[PDB]
Amino acid sequence: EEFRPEMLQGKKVIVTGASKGIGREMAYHLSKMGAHVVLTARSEEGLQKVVSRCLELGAASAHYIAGTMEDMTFAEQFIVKAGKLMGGLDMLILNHITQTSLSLFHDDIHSVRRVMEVNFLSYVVMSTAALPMLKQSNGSIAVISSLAGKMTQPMIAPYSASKFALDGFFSTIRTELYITKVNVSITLCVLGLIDTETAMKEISGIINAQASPKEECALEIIKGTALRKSEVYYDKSPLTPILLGNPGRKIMEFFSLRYYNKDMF
Amino acid sequence: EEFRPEMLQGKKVIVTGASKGIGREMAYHLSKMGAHVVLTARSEEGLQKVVSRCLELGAASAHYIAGTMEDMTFAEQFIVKAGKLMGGLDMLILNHITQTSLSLFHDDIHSVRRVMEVNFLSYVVMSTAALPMLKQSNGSIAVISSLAGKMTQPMIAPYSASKFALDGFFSTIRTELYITKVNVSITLCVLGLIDTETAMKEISGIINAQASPKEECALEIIKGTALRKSEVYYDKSPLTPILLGNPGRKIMEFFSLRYYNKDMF
Ligand SMILES: NC(=O)C1=CN([C@@H]2O[C@H](COP(=O)(O)OP(=O)(O)OC[C@H]3O[C@@H](n4cnc5c(N)ncnc54)[C@H](OP(=O)(O)O)[C@@H]3O)[C@@H](O)[C@H]2O)C=CC1
Ligand SMILES: NC(=O)C1=CN([C@@H]2O[C@H](COP(=O)(O)OP(=O)(O)OC[C@H]3O[C@@H](n4cnc5c(N)ncnc54)[C@H](OP(=O)(O)O)[C@@H]3O)[C@@H](O)[C@H]2O)C=CC1
Ligand SMILES: O=S1(=O)N=C(NC2CCCCC2)O[C@H]2CCCC[C@H]21
Ligand SMILES: O=S1(=O)N=C(NC2CCCCC2)O[C@H]2CCCC[C@H]21
Repeated sequence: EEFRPEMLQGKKVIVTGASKGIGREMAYHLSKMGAHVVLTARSEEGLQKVVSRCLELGAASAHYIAGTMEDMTFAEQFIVKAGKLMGGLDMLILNHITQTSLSLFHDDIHSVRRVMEVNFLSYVVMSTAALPMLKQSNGSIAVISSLAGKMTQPMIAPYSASKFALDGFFSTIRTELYITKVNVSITLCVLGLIDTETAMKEISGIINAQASPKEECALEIIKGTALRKSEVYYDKSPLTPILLGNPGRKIMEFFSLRYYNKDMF
Repeated sequence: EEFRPEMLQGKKVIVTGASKGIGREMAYHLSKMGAHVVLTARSEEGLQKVVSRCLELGAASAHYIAGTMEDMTFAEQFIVKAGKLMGGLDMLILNHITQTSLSLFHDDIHSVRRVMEVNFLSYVVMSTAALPMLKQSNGSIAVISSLAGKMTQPMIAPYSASKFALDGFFSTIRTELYITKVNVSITLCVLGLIDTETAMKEISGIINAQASPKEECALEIIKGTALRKSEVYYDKSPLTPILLGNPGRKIMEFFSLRYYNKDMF
């Protein structure tokens, strides 16, 4: 019940949004653990540098495939190719997001649509394409989310919408896999403010809050996903998982199954 | 304050998904109250029947515009036309959903995108198009959701993702409207199982649960929206709003505003 880095030695892992931030940090940890990694982002040069560092850090293998997660064809084909490169898949880390800026929502449809497409729809595309490989290996999916995917805050209406959608979709999948006795685990990672350049830049002169270090955040995601935890909370305050954990919802979800015809599962 | 039907006499109301189920019942209740209504759904014939009955029931005026909410152009233009018809807008009822059957997740991306566009994107398009008129009248928006938009249960992963996304988006809009002193209210109506023809048919052989009556459901939505409540819970069990209400998220959302720069609003 306690994490050991050997749990990832020789494992076949995908990390999306791996050129910088938490994604790049996750690729490094996995590499030090001796895992096989396939990395993605739009930046070829950014991916080349991470792959090269991963190989130095002890990765069993490291490859990159560049493209945009706004294209559902690329998202799906990326899974198929990553799977063929490693000869299977043990863990899928859905980490990427499209660019978001803090602003009161005002006449901004186009941004809600592109945000929903990248932040949510490509996550559905990739988890669907990856599932047969994860079923064979009794794999895991880490779904990266935020406090804004469990509560609301001003200035992030499109982003919050997409992260709430991930919770609604992925918690239904987790339960469906559990009740059908499919040994594939789903870890929703609820992250507080992290000290990546993107998050720090985006809140500059808008929000004044303490950030958590990106390195430790990355390790916690990997550990919680390896341990098959339903949810991982990572924030400075110890109150965050207590206040966002929603025990009422958990009680309702437990009793919910009693109403279904057992034959469906 | 208590709701009095006299509050809605002469008011200008839009109802979507008004050809059947709770939408139809809401059109009837508003008609009885003496409101002006503009109804929409795909069925021209279905809407013609509801409109005639609305007129017989005492509506100040009753009109319909048929079309599909998969088309964002129709969603927006409908709001503009409805506005022209009544000479303004006081209340916007966002009630439509796509056809939803219960199955363990197995849809392709085209099917999930369609659910996200109809159940979610069209609500964002319409609430955005209606905002100048609602700002002029100090109007209201009712966003129809379900228990599956506050917790998860098997066999409705896309539907649940779409309803969670509505909580995420609209709760952010509500807080933004509040902090900028805009007197436009937003009511998220979290509904339990309702005895509609569609819901009863879809659960046949799958779920055995107590349904609540459609005409009381309809009235409860109207009452809570007119009263400008942030959320309305409508279900047989009194444990439902207690267990789904999430006091912890409310505590966090309250404390969250203190991190922000006042000058941004
Ligand atoms: N940082 C924080 O404070 C917090 C972060 N999170 C979550 O952590 C995750 C990662 O966060 P973070 O590291 O800060 O963000 P970063 O901006 O640091 O990195 C995001 C990654 O996504 C990639 N990316 C951007 N646009 C696209 C696109 N269209 N297609 C494909 N890849 C894309 C970027 O690479 P490239 O530009 O080359 O494509 C980059 O590698 C997200 O899911 C976020 O919601 C949650 C809470 C707080
Ligand atoms: N009934 C229940 O148990 C529950 C219902 N709810 C919520 O209540 C609302 C309505 O419920 P209910 O009355 O049972 O459902 P119904 O199927 O009874 O009616 C839904 C309405 O949506 C219309 N519609 C369907 N597809 C489209 C489309 N593509 N574009 C435009 N309109 C469309 C339908 O008419 P047409 O075919 O003519 O277009 C119809 O008028 C939904 O938002 C649902 O989530 C929440 C919890 C439980
Ligand atoms: O911890 S969060 O809920 N998620 C995030 N997510 C970021 C949003 C901007 C781009 C990087 C990710 O940031 C925090 C600060 C802005 C408001 C929400 C909080
Ligand atoms: O009350 S709900 O959470 N929402 C709904 N929404 C309906 C889903 C089927 C078509 C009409 C709306 O139905 C209930 C029964 C099936 C599972 C979910 C619950």
